[PDB]
Amino acid sequence: NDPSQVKTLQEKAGKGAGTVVAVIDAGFDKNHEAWRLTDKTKARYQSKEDLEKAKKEHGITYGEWVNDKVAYYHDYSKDGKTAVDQEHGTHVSGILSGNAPSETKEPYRLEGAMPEAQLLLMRVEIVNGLADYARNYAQAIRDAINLGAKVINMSFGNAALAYANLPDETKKAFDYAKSKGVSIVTSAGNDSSFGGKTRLPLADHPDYGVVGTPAAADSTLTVASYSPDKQLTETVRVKTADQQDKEMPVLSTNRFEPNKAYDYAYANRGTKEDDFKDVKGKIALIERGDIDFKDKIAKAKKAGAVGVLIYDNQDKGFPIELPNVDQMPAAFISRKDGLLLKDNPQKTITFNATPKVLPTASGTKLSRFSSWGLTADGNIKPDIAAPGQDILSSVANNKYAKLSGTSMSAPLVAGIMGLLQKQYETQYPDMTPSERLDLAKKVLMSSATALYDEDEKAYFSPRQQGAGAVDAKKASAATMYVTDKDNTSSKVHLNNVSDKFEVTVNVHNKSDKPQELYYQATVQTDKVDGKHFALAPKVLYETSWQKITIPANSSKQVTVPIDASRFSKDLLAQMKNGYFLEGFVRFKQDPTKEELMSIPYIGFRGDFGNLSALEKPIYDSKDGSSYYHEANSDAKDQLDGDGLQFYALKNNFTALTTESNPWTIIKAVKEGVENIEDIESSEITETIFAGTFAKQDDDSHYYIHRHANGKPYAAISPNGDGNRDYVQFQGTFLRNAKNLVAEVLDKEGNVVWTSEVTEQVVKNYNNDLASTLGSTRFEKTRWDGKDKDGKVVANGTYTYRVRYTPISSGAKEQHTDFDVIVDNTTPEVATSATFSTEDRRLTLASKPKTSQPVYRERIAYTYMDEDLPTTEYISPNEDGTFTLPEEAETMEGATVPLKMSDFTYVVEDMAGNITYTPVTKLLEGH
Amino acid sequence: NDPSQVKTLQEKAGKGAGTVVAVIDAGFDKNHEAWRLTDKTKARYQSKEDLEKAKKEHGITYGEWVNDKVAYYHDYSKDGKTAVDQEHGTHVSGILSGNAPSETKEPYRLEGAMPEAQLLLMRVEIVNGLADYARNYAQAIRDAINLGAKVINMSFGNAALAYANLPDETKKAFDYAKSKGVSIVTSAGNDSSFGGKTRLPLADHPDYGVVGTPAAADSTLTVASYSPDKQLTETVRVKTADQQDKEMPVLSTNRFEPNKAYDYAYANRGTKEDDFKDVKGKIALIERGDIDFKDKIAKAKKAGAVGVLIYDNQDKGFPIELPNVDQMPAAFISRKDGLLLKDNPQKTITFNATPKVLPTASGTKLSRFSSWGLTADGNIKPDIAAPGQDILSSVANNKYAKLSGTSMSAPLVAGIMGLLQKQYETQYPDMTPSERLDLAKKVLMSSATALYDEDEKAYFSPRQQGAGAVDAKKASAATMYVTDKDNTSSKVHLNNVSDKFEVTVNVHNKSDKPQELYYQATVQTDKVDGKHFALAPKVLYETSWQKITIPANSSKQVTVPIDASRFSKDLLAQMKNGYFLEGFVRFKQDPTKEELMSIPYIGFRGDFGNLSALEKPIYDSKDGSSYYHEANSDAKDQLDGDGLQFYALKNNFTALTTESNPWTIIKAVKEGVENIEDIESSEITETIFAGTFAKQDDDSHYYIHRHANGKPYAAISPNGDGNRDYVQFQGTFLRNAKNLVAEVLDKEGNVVWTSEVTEQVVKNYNNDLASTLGSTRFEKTRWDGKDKDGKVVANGTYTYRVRYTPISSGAKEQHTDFDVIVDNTTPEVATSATFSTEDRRLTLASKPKTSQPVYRERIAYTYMDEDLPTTEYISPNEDGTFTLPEEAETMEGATVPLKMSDFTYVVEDMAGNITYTPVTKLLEGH
Ligand SMILES: [Ca+2]
Ligand SMILES: [Ca+2]
Repeated sequence: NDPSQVKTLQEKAGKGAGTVVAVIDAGFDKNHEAWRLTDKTKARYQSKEDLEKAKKEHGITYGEWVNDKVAYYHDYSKDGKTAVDQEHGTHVSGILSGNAPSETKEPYRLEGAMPEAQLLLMRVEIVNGLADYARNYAQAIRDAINLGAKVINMSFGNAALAYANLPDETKKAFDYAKSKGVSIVTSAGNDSSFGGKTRLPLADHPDYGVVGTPAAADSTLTVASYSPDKQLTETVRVKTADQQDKEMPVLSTNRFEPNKAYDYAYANRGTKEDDFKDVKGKIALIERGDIDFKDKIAKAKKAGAVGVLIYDNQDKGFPIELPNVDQMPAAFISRKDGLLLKDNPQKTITFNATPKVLPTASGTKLSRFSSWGLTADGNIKPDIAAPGQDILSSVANNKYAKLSGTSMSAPLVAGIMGLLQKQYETQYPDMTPSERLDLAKKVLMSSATALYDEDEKAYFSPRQQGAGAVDAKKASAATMYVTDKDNTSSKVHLNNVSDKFEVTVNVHNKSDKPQELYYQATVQTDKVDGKHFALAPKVLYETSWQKITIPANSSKQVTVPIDASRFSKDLLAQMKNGYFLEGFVRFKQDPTKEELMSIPYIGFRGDFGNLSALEKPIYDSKDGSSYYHEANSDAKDQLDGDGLQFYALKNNFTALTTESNPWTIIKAVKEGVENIEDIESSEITETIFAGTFAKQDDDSHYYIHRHANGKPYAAISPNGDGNRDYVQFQGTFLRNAKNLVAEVLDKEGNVVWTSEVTEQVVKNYNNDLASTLGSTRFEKTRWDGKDKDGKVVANGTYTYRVRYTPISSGAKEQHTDFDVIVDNTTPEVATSATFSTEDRRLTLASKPKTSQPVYRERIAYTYMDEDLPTTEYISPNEDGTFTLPEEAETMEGATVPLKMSDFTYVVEDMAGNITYTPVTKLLEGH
Repeated sequence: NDPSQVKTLQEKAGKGAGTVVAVIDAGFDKNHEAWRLTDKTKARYQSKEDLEKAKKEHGITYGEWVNDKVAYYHDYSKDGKTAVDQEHGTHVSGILSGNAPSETKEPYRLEGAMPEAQLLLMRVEIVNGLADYARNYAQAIRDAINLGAKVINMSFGNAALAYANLPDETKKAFDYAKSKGVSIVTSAGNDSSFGGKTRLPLADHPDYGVVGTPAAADSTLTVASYSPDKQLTETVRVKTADQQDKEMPVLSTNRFEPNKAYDYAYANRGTKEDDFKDVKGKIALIERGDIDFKDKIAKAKKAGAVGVLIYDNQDKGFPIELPNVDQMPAAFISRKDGLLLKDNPQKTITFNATPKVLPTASGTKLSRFSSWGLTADGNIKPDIAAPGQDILSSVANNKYAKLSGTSMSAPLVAGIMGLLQKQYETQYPDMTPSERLDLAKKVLMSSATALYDEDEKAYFSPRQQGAGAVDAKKASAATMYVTDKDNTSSKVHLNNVSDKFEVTVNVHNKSDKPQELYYQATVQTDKVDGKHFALAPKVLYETSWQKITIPANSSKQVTVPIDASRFSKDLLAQMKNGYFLEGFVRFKQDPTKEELMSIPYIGFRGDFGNLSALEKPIYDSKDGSSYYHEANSDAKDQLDGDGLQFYALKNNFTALTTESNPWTIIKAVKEGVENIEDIESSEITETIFAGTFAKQDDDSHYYIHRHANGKPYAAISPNGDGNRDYVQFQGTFLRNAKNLVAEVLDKEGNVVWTSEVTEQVVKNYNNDLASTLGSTRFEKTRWDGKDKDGKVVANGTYTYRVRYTPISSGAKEQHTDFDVIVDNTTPEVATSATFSTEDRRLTLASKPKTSQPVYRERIAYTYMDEDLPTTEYISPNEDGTFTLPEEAETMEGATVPLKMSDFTYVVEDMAGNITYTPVTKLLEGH
């Protein structure tokens, strides 16, 4: 079980004896290691003393020690009250103790290729700001270096750091690590597509990679994990009708009885009752689907119980780790096999205690949601891929299956590069540590082999696999390597390209003899599924092999012309705003032999820098829906606001917000009332969307109102009463942006106001409280209807303009305009009315006169129901009169008499201008 | 225009000169009344002096003289701030003045058939309780009598008095008027069917009459209003194709210019532009429907129409008073006339100046929603019917069209009887005022002609028209009359009856000659439309005419056998809980001549007294719906409670209520924080329905949960924490009841607790804030889980029984049972847990162990989003662990870090037993 083939490298450079490896994480509780045994004490840090002395010569104070292997374990971001289990048995169990064996099924460790090296475990977590988490991290790596690690494995715990802007103490640490030839290695990420695992990016928005690691943290290598076409797995033997044994892969939760002969009974999907017809003593065989695992396992235990065998309902699916439901032993198996047992004559099986490396149902596979990413300048983010168990966990959370068993992929590559760099210390004695680190990185990427997606008959995108799957055997034997034209990077980025472009790479031959090679370039784009990217590769073509010879101790450039014009029409119909044209320039000794070297390249057929950064306003949605917001069918322009209880996860789209303030609160303020919190009325101040209005006869909903031209009726009355006084920008950003600023322009076109600027905008790549919500409200963009250093603007129509710039180099500034009406005209309403006691009808002396059309004209009254205030509203009759009830009924059956003094006439216009008048006032003499 | 034919009675008894007519009402502002004139000041009261003298002799210190007509006026309920105009113009415009002429199309007014009588106007209104209202009313009639009334018209303004229990004072007042031969007449009401004009009564609940006037009133006569087959009306004329003039009825709002030819154009229903294309300068002819009148008119005016003619979409509809929209002339016409105009080649019309008596489109008609009513003992409520303009108003309110122009019907009858009683002063010299009144009532009702409903080929139900339509001519000329078997009443009620029964009535011959007549009985029931009563009659059959001779000056009993067994099968299929068998015993001097006398009778084929008084609990609705509540298709079990803001008109059905109290408040109370609306949490105490629960992963709705037996999962944890501590009865009563009481029985059938009694229950005859809600919450029935001695009852299952008794005589007590489990077992939960800083999961050591099944098992935390606390909940993963986030994001894109001290483990079972433990507590070094 050696996928990356490190054997030859170890034979050549060793296994890390006398070396030190640093591992920085949020925690190491899940040791994975059997609390990692020990070794063969033959080099450095052989005792507390050994540590202390060095640790003191280097000016280090907080150093610890845990035994051999783990020669260090200081805890940064310490203060915060920690209580693992029993605290190592209460003070290390009276000093000297602590251990936990077992490492079954796990093929790789926290060293991969350097198992005989000591570890420096530095725990670092976010406690009191990223800025301080960053400084700890920087110190955490400077100490590793001063402690002599040469190899550092970094993980940022529970992410949420995507696009974070940390202090320069961080980048400073990285530069220093680079200067000393120390490698910093991190993981590429398993949830890297815009929208998250529960969604797919839209085909017209190709900028969908989400980089989890902050730019400042430029690690030596970012590595993606993948599942090889074969893996070390537990198994279960079965006898087929033809009378023969068939050993199959299985993932089990809870342990079965080693070597038995369990009987098994099919139960469909366990969604019905007759499904577990028996199961009496039979293991429940169930197909995945319709309902969740927890239930399948529970229903199985109800009946016969014993154990269960759930089989995937997807062909090339990853093995799923079942939940532990009442110690119930549950194992997961591929679909193929599942369908095999469902027909096997002898419904009997045996669980082998011998893990065996067998083919995988998935075959060579990278999760469709993993690694996707581009750097600010156009380079693909991931550098290389490495093997991992890659199992989908059904218990990471209750929202989606989280990819698991990938944490050991980056460390594997780290170990391999440490050994290769070591190999170079003897192979190229004159090189400095930095130079050896650079060479090792270039060779590792060049020699890495491009993974193939059999399922799509295409290579996995370099945006996912980087330069390819690490191959230690090739790296160690490598006497040549390929870089881009600049001779600095091991990846090529072309930025914007037309249908015809050239890819030029440089082959560096370090051997004393010329080398003959064959080269080709593969060309591919993205696969689309309707209006969404499928997150799968789409091969276009590959060039036919060309021969070239590189003279001894020299380098030669290779240029491969590419022409994908014949695919333009079809591809544009699927991805109208452009698409990627990417691939690999591959080299071989002979076209029939295996890939010797490969370097990835990527171009964008369009103008990537200028792709739209903001999702259009929901007002513009012909459907009423948006990427993160579902519309209400059977409700044209319904667009409720925050309501009485806001849900951060709802209404996440581009729009303008404003506030609704009921006349009751407005009046309470104009009077005195300090409290207002317990006023005898049921309405509250609410945040709503501009352009939306409640119905005359409220129905608890707000609706978008539009002008004859289709634009939303946005209007404010900046008169300080809090009712629709301002508009504020809320946006769903599809791409990162900078310098977001709002400005207001009058009819002429003059800028009368400019907001403060929001330096950085982070795209809304998900809609989750733990990472980022689907939209963001920008308070600095709020416009209260006033001009630059001045007063309220004059009534009229204005242009509320939101400006923002994509971060891509040279990107043009983008903007979205909203027409906003300003109007502070108080409504003119009747000064008198008459009331018919026989008719209970109030007749106003005249209709309301407002500058903006009438929004609502009602008669309000409030009555108590069990100390619970309730404000009722009366709409006008067809002739403009209002009928006033003589009473209101309580839910308990009590009659509440109503008098003229209980009623208040309220008129509100579209801009929120409002006037309220006691009906007694209208009736009195004049 | 004398539909009641009062001509012959007047030219034999006069027109009320020298008499006094009293009118008690809530107002008179609408009272047109041709006041001022009297053309013979030789009335009972000449000048203020004669009046002031009269009231001085009867201890009346209040009241004032006005006009030679209206010799007395007074407001028995001043104080409370009630303003009219400007005091007639600052003290009756200089003291002693006035004028407000404006009456047309009306052949009737106050005083009725006694235009020469003086008036006594008593203004009474509900002001500070119905008790004060009652006294004020009793006093008003007392003053009326002493001032020499003889006739008293009573109007209770805007009721909401249905089934009100007024003081024994009011009754004494009536008994006094009765003893003085003073008749008190009142209207039968135009909205008398269960559920209101907006609904229809259900066919399986035949007790659907709603009596608006309090029982402790009992007028001399309760008058129903009806539209005759011809009415005085303004008209319009058109030239038909035969070249002749066609004059048709019209009801106009605002005014068209008389004798001026107007062109008109058809606009369909005016529900779509282009409809008004050829309308400019013409009258828009528009059909009723789809949109409201106001909009059809506004659209017409915008299109340049000079007025509109709206025609009915109903064939026998009442004319409709159109709304005044910007003074637009608007006239309403029948369907037939509208179709005639639409199809007329010469589209020119002229509005005539002189009104005219013309056939009505409705024909003889009683509103389908009017009069329905029975008294407690089973008598039909209405006594007689009288003509009115009966016009539907589209501006009375904004929910339904209100029948108008019925106010003069009762006063008309009052005047007729006043005259008949005067007539009896001469003939029948020794009778006493009391005996004259009783004879007048008998003759008036016997003489009344049973109205025929041509549309249904059946007589209108006696429950609507009483003894028939008043006919002063037959009344005045009558020398005979029929009464029930006794001589007490002029109405017959048989209570419960089988298919075969007989009706016996007494004919009284006051003549000196033998009288030969023919008689028969009509038999009818209710017309049904699917699941509802159509509020229309269903004729069954009429008996063959039989002969009888009544000797001079004597009485003779007449019996008519009724056999409707032939119809039971069908009728029972439509009205399964029984149906009425009613009709009239009619008398003629010749089967081919007109009706001379008729007396109504009514029986109920079934057991009326024991009809179900309470709608079954919503839990039992297969649909999820009830009479006043529509279920949610797609979720029959959804049953939300009051929520964040209760709606008096929603969720009105029979059920049990309880309360939900979040742990945050339970904790805040258990600790001691005064003022609960300050706590840093978003949830609040909510009223919900027992048997309902939120989902583990809250979706903002509550759902009914049921035991396997199908009963709602009603459970309480009587431990004083406010969370599901009690159950309270909420009922939608279909019939009035008395002595409502709740009791709880243990498994043994023993009563362990009894609630206070709720003496009277008024049926929920509507779902309207101004009259009655669709259900009533009975707080006295609240059970907090304690027994008769304040001791919390033991955990177990109990029967929450609600008992109540219909008001019908002999009715058995009915009851509804609800199974309620009581369980105060505190949940037992893990006391320790381990948290993985790596996986981010919190693993609990054990449990949860609860007595009742688990309701919700969650981890909560609250963060701020702009000084707005928001409590978030995390559900467990499929293996029982919980994943805890590191941060929460604000809507403004800010990061709110989360630490262990922020999380709380909360366990709640089905009875509301709950436990909450800080996650830090569970971690507390174990
Ligand atoms: Ca305002
Ligand atoms: Ca409780």
